[PDB]
Amino acid sequence: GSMPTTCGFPNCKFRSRYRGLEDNRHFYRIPKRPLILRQRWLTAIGRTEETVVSQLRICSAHFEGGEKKEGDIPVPDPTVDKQIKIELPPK
Ligand SMILES: [Zn+2]
Repeated sequence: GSMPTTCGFPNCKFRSRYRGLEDNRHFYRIPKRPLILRQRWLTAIGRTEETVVSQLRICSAHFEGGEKKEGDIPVPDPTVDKQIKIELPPK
């Protein structure tokens, strides 16, 4: 990305956890597949669908493992909170 990316968390304690170097972490866009995963992604940020996706992005630091696939929802703190993940129906 060319623009200084700000994630859409109500309180990103991760880019603030760093001091001058946010690791330039992979800024994830909210998945659209599956749809229920996209829906779940809004839960982490406490946002709605008309209030998300456009500008809102998510730091890879909001994941236990830093990996977004198709069943991984962001969390406020993987080291404290409950990493929200889902079991996507196989095919
Ligand atoms: Zn963040």
